Amino acid sequence: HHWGYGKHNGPEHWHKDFPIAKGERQSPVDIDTHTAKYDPSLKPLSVSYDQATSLRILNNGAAFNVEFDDSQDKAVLKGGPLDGTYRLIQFHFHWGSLDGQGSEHTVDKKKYAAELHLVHWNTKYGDFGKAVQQPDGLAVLGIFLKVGSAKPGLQKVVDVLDSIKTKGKSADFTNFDPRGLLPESLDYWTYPGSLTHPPLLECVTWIVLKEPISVSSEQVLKFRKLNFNGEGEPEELMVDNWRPAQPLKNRQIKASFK
Ligand SMILES: [Zn+2]
Repeated sequence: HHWGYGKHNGPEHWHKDFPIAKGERQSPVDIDTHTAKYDPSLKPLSVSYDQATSLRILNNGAAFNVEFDDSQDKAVLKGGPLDGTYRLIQFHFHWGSLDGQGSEHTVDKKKYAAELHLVHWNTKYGDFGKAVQQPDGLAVLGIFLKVGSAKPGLQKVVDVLDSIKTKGKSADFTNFDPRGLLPESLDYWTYPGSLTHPPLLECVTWIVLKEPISVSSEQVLKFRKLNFNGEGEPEELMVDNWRPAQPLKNRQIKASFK
């Protein structure tokens, strides 16, 4: 049937419906810290989220998305390896059934408990739909989550998950500040890649932060209570919604730090 993260419709099956799954710039990838090249020409990232306007949180059957108003340059990302302004449209997470797995990207083969993806689109293309059809259409900021101390700024998200337990459910989610999810340092790695879930388009400039944020065992546990299924259908817990690392092929990972 349609794609998912199960035994019969998982990542290993995606190529049948989406041939690009075996493409030349697929994500995620393993970041080998010793092979990454320090690039002195990489500018610091510029994250301007002070005017961000969150609108809703939704369970789309693959994860839960926090959507923002992207009709104006309210929350933008620029600098780094980017040319132009990229507007934040939504953020979501990828997590595992156990604390030892869950992230999509890995660092020297190390897996994290979860991975946060803040998705931005290049304003020169007018809208998200047009942007995904361009090689420099999207900029995704990836942040690793490790289990340890609780992250205060994440609790607002955790507490509303009960309201969107099943696929298709959404809830008003206003005044959420994404700055509360950022680590102290903005040092990063960057490489050209793709969406990590269908349609797997190769339109993403990945920016993966080196510093993970810590979340409590209790906070991640609540993520694991969500359902892939819709209301009224057999319960399938939403866990392990991550794609395994793909071949780097002819690509180089650059680092903003040495
Ligand atoms: Zn993602």
